Amino acid sequence: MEHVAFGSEDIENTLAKMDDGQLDGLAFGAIQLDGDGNILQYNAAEGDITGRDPKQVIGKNFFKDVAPCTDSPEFYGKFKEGVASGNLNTMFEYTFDYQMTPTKVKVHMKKALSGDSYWVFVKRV
Repeated sequence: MEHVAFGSEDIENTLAKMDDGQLDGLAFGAIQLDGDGNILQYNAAEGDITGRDPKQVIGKNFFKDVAPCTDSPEFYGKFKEGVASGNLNTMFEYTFDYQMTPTKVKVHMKKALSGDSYWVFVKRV
């Protein structure tokens, strides 16, 4: 297991070193998005949480295709405000409920160290 705590203030630095294999080692869900919301990486843990196969969702749009739950002012609206501003660091609870058992999660979105990408980190609550 890669030893990184959900919500760590320097998480973006830590994760900058990780390849997709090392990301699968994390104790929580992790998704990397571009500024348009397309999925760049998606880890083994998120898959546990949501049922989705990671390999298959890479390249799809998270807000339009993969995760309609999140197309709302409360989730997407926060994301897009962050991309436009060039800063984002927010943490909230949410329920995922598209084609799955409604599952309550804590979400943390943060801008990545890298140019124009963003992290969504997810854990059960």
